[PDB]
Amino acid sequence: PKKPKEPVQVPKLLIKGGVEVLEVKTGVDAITEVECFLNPEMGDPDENLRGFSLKLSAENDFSSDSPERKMLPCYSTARIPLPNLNEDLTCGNLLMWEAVTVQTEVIGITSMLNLHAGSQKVHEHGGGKPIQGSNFHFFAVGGDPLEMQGVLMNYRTKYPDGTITPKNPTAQSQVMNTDHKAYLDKNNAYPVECWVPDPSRNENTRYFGTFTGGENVPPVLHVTNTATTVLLDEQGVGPLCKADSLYVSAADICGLFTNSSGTQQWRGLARYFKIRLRKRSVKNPYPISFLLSDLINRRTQRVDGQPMYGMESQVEEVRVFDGTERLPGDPDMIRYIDKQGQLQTK
Amino acid sequence: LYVSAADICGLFTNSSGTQQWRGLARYFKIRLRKRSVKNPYPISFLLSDLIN
Repeated sequence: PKKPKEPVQVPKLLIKGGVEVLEVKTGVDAITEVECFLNPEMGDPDENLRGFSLKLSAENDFSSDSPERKMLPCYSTARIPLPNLNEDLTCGNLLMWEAVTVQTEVIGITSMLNLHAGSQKVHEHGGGKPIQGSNFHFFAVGGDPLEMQGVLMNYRTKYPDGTITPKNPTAQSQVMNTDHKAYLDKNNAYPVECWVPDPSRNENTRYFGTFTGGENVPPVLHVTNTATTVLLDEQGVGPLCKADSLYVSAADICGLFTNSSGTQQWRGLARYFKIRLRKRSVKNPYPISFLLSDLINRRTQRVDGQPMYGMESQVEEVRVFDGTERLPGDPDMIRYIDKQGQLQTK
Repeated sequence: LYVSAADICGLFTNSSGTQQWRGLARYFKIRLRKRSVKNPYPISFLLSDLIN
């Protein structure tokens, strides 16, 4: 009996399991894979009807429009801790966790086929109406929280107080405005109709999203566990994790669902992720005089002196003697440095 | 150096029968010395705390 052909080398599994697996001492070329889902927070009108919105307000004033908090979709957010790379690099190099490859896939797509779920009757003796209308899908992977832009419409609407809205809207806020920024740090309070990602600031995340508005369009879903969405930039780095944290934020609205009396309401589903990780060799950016800067300022007493910084200074004149030279036939001269060279006026 | 101790040494008894607890002091003696180790936290981990 001849021996078989010798097999093909693959990367070696070392530990599978729960969340307590990340605490393993590995070598340098370690790679991990983290499978995680997020809940959709569509509003939850009671405890019994999880994952929906409440019945919609049909027509209010353009001025006295006052919704309630139980009927707004919101962005779902979460934070994954990571363990330290407590390592031994020379000349101030560090090691931080990079998130190379994402792969998203919507969970629960065939719940919408259930037509006998209390819809309004579509014709004489027919079945139930499926979910159709404006869909929305949005997810984001990065080492920093999703810094997002303020945009709303109809600024004269009075939000309820469970939500976080842009502060002090004007008529100018309905287009690109600067003074309506916020971070994303609180689940089920950031409404979908009031925030979009800021294209200016996020050097560290990657957001993907698409939108289709309509009275009645079919929601198209697409499920495949061989798709692979790449997260590299032009230079070759993904999201770095500055602090040991990994911020994943996502939100999904599938469409409009009609109840038994004929009221449209919203529908959300969950979302799956699979972030692959790796160790990058980065360098230190900040100066050496930083640790001490804070260490002294949390031990020495606070002094309420007579001030010496800013437009209320009481220093008259400062001089910096450095090096030597010949006698200047004028002692009342003034010498300084303009932008790069040594200049001297009268 | 965290030194902690607890001593309960029986039951003193009163005159009308009401018992109550009693304990006493505890001496200690420690013979310290100077032990070598290796640095557990290099300044990298010391640096990451400020960002956090």
